[PDB]
Amino acid sequence: GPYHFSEQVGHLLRRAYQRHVAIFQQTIPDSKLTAAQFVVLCALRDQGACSLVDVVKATAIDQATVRGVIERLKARKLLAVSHRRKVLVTLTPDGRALVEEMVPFAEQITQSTFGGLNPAERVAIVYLLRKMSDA
Amino acid sequence: GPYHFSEQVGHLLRRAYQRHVAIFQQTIPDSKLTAAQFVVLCALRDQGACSLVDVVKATAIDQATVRGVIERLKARKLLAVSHDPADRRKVLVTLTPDGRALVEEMVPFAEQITQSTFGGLNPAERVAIVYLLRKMSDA
Repeated sequence: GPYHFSEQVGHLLRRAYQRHVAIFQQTIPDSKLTAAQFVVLCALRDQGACSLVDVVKATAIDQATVRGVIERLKARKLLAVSHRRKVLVTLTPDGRALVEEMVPFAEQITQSTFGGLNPAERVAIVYLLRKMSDA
Repeated sequence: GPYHFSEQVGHLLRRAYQRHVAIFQQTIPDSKLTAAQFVVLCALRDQGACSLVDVVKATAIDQATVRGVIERLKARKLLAVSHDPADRRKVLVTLTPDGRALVEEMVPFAEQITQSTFGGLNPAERVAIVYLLRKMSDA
């Protein structure tokens, strides 16, 4: 009859996300990188120099988090920032090196994330998530 | 093809979960209440007295997020803290009557949120994704 939160799609997205992030933490050597940091670095590797809303657009991460992430990555010298109200952001060579070094592990993470799902299941979930985030 | 972070299943989960939380925030009347807060409250409604790990188990929300939720809900007097009758040392959280009312008040909206989140998925697609997400989250 009533509400069961555990069987609701919204909750089941959180678990699946959360599970993905935990897998990412186990799999990435020595908490070198958070998942958000990795995503921002990838966006920069693929796209090139970006504004802040470029990075938000690219990564689907809220602006306040991205600002934080860029600051931490600036500190670690993995990216560069430059002006005069608007800023650019660009990979440093260590930046790109770290990304390249982690991309073999990120592949691992994907398989793990898909879990028990069989190949038809894998296609189906990706189809459904695409169809969900789009519309 | 090479690795693009955006095509991969981790990102689509991220995007779809962002969409859900935006939907949650837009439609929930009580603007102080977070998706995590709400879920914890539903778990106490369904389970009665719970330890911190009970809530982590019931919800699969991480322990840091849970303590934070509990602390926030303690402040608004929506849950009470007691001692475990088994262990005078170990602590229990329990809905207050106010907590129970608010859960009941939000149920319609939660249901709407679910509907919005499914968006334009057809009745079979709604079943398929709930199933695949559970299968994914097990093992």
